[PDB]
Amino acid sequence: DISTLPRVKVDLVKPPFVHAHDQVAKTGPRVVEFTMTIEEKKLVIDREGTEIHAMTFNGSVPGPLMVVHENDYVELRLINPDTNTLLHNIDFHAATGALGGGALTQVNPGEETTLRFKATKPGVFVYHCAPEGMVPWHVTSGMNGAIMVLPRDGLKDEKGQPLTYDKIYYVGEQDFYVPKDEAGNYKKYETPGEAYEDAVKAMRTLTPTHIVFNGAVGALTGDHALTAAVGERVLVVHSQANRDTRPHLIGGHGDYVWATGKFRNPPDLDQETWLIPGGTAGAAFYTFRQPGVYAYVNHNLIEAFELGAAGHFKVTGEWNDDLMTSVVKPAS
Amino acid sequence: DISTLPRVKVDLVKPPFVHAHDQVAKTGPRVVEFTMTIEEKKLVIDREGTEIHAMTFNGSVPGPLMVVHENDYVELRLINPDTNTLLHNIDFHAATGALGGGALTQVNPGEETTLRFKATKPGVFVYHCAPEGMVPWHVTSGMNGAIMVLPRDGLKDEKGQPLTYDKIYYVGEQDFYVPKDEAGNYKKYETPGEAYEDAVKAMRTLTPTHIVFNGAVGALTGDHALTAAVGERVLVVHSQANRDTRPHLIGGHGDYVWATGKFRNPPDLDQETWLIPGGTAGAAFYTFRQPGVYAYVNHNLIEAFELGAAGHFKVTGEWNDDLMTSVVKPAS
Amino acid sequence: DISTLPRVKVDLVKPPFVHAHDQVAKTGPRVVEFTMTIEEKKLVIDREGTEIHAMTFNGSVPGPLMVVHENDYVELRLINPDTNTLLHNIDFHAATGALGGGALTQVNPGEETTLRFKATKPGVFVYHCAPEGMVPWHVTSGMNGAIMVLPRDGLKDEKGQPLTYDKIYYVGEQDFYVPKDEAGNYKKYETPGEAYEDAVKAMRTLTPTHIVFNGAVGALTGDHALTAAVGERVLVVHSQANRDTRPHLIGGHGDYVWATGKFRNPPDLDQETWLIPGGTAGAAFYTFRQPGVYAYVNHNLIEAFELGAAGHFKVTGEWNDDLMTSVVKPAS
Ligand SMILES: O=N[O-]
Ligand SMILES: O=N[O-]
Ligand SMILES: O=N[O-]
Ligand SMILES: O=N[O-]
Ligand SMILES: O=N[O-]
Ligand SMILES: O=N[O-]
Ligand SMILES: O=N[O-]
Ligand SMILES: O=N[O-]
Ligand SMILES: O=N[O-]
Ligand SMILES: O=N[O-]
Ligand SMILES: O=N[O-]
Ligand SMILES: O=N[O-]
Ligand SMILES: O=N[O-]
Ligand SMILES: O=N[O-]
Ligand SMILES: O=N[O-]
Ligand SMILES: O=N[O-]
Ligand SMILES: O=N[O-]
Ligand SMILES: O=N[O-]
Ligand SMILES: [Cu+2]
Ligand SMILES: [Cu+2]
Ligand SMILES: [Cu+2]
Ligand SMILES: [Cu+2]
Ligand SMILES: [Cu+2]
Ligand SMILES: [Cu+2]
Repeated sequence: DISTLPRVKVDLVKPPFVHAHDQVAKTGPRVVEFTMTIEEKKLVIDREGTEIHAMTFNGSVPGPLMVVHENDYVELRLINPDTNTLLHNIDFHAATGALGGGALTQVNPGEETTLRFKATKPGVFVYHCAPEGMVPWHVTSGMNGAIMVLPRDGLKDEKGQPLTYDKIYYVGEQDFYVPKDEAGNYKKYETPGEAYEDAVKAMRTLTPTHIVFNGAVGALTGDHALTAAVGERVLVVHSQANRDTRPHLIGGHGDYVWATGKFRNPPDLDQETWLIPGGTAGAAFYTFRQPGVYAYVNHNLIEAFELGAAGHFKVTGEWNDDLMTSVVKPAS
Repeated sequence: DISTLPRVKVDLVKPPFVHAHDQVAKTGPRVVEFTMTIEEKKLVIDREGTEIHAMTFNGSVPGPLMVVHENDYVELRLINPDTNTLLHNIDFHAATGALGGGALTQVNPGEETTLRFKATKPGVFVYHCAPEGMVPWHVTSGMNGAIMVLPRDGLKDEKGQPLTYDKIYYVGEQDFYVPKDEAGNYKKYETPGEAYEDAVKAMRTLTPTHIVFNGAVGALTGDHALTAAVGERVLVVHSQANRDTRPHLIGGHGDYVWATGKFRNPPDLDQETWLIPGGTAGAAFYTFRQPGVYAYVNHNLIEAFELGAAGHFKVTGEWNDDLMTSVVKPAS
Repeated sequence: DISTLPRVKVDLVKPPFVHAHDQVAKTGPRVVEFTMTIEEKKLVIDREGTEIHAMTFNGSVPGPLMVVHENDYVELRLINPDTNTLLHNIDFHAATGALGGGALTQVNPGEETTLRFKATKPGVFVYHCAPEGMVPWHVTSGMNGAIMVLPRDGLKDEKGQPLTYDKIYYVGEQDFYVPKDEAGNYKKYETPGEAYEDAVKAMRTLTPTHIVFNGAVGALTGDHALTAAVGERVLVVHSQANRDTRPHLIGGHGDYVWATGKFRNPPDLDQETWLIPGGTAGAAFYTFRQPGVYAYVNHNLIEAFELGAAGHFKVTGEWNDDLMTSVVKPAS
């Protein structure tokens, strides 16, 4: 009887940060209550000032990471305020039935709904909007995020021993398809209905104009670089709701990687790069061994360095000359 | 001595259905006899009426699924009737030697041939036509299918326990490259020789115009939706002879997935989405837990919903409100 | 104390050949000394005579395969002669810290540097140039190779039993983005600075003009086909520094495949085709069972047969009619 279970309300945080949770479950199964408010908003996505009409869960691209344990119930109140213009819904890849919830969550502006589902499978999973007939438009306008369903006893390595992260980050990677005129400049539009056919045309090229982390070129750099210290264990959850990606930590590795995100499987060890298929979340665990700047990229390096799919870590601590050193510095 | 082995003749069926077979082998090794007749034919591939000249095994895109057991011999009579115009052959990825059989099976119109090979490795595998100098044209004109080589003791899970499917379906996914003029409309052609250079040009864009299941937009929908019942165990074999895909069951999972199709490996568990590389067949096993409509898609959602890579399941049975429920239906 | 370790100097060879080494380490950990000299040079990459300005390690595309054992130190002297025009560096995906070495190895023309790193993880790994702000241009101009870090006790199968190769080859796969004018012909350029914006434009299409093995269409064919004999065990290391590939041996298999290249993981068995993500090296082990010609391809068959990603093996020995035979040769 679900009404006999504890309820716990989660207050979500903006990516790449993750709401507080416990890796090993400290209670029995719970109904974990989340609320998200859909926001259609203008977003500047590149250094040139390109502005799109984004479609967001909770004001961010990606939407926030939700965290529960296996066999918890996820109860989401989804709000579509009347200041939005479009119908929206939500599909959880973690859920079973009704198109992941999408068939049960269609909300016009001015409406809300509450969905509950049992998180029966452990892993990281995509969630995304999926309105019938408009699915890729919403997804590729930023309307996607992820949920992590932890095993009740936390993560385990390939031998069944615990893996405990000290920090966790959520990198959502977004492919945008900003319509281009025949000279190659972006078009912007006066209403969503006026934009729809050229959005479809742009999407049908299968060639993103932008591929970004955390909603914009450079979002995970500078004052918003990811951080760690030498010796810290970091889990990086990475999602891509629509298109393949190949994450890579420049100067590091994925020590343990669930490339397709499902924790009942043993992780892949010692990865340089891994393939997260479109429509999937993956997770990589790494223990930092060197300080300095790292780049975290999609290792299609055109996608990374020309289209935007690159962020930074700033890592503090002691340099290990045994692992790496300049024997003779660059010189004539 | 192969002549001392039983022979069994298989009568193939049209995808997505699969000819009758036994998961666990009920006999010793056999020579399993198949016949396929090549058919070049016009096919309408989309709702707009776009018509291509398809190149088929047995009249369908994809060609039919062949099913044998490990260490059976596959003996294929391949017929190229004189009503066709082109040379064709067949390459089995399941086979060893002679370019998978392609070097031994070149048939002009009016010819036939019989190839035998030993199915030494268990898995699902692509087969496709591959005429020297014309390989991607034939493949991307629909001339590909798959073969399943079951272990003699049937499928097993990651722990070595049996997995027994109640139903099996074969989804062949086809990328087409219909030539476009500079305004973007399709060109159609008066002979295959007149079409060849612009087919090559279209292919070299690496951008399909259409990506379809079972040969056309919407083929696996409506009266031709896939079906199941709650509690049934379903294996979905999925092939892509030329280009990566990322299957996903909307509202479900791959409970056990051989993403690259080879049954000696343990399956991946609990997948949301999986990557089947171009040139591969994969297989996913799922036990349905909820009734209703599901979409089965390539989770590049542009490829699915704009280019055609989407089908449906219609599932009968009882709804489980513990797994999912609408707590508060959409309302103001 | 690293100065107490043996030093061994390796003399590299041109791909697809691999410098001599021992699978099982015959000594304790060593400092393995390599020297590479950067060469910017014109290269003809296709049958039409298309000429690019390649950026190479040691004069080849790909750069040579380096081979060490786990817990050896790699000490690379990297030389940028004053006959080159650009700044270069090197990033080893095998290494930890300083962007894989790139932050420590920036050499102007007329400079050299020596980097040392500890090869702490076994596998095959990409290395590539990565000058800040110019990364994909250098990589997609050919400035990438691979390093193999063998386990000290050599390779093992999924059950922990030895796998010993008789031959090894290194196939580097290169995506080139030769700029095209609006009629589709290649542009060539008078200086690298004059080429840079249109290189970026070409790259941003995400559509290679050429995808080649060993630096050119047809490089691994004819007198330069790969060779083997029936019964020989062959390891094929395959890298792609920038873009996904899907290798396939036509007429064979990957008997044991590390698709993402990391030897602590059990290999995948019996693969037809496997996905090597951009930014990764993979390795496939096969024992030849039939003589004749094989094609080794990227199984996007457009990429293989139209864009260049195809090579050949020529295999000597006895034909096995039990594995495959023509029962009835093509005839009316
Ligand atoms: O609790 N069974 O999903
Ligand atoms: O933080 N416990 O390993
Ligand atoms: O928004 N960070 O640069
Ligand atoms: O190419 N990735 O969907
Ligand atoms: O080494 N990362 O491009
Ligand atoms: O989902 N396996 O990483
Ligand atoms: O029966 N040996 O392939
Ligand atoms: O249908 N036997 O599990
Ligand atoms: O052909 N089924 O819609
Ligand atoms: O992008 N798949 O071949
Ligand atoms: O949840 N499938 O788009
Ligand atoms: O082929 N392994 O799924
Ligand atoms: O030797 N420790 O990397
Ligand atoms: O060559 N030893 O298996
Ligand atoms: O360079 N071999 O054809
Ligand atoms: O599509 N591969 O980067
Ligand atoms: O069978 N290889 O195209
Ligand atoms: O890296 N595992 O092949
Ligand atoms: Cu929406
Ligand atoms: Cu989805
Ligand atoms: Cu054909
Ligand atoms: Cu093939
Ligand atoms: Cu360089
Ligand atoms: Cu790199």
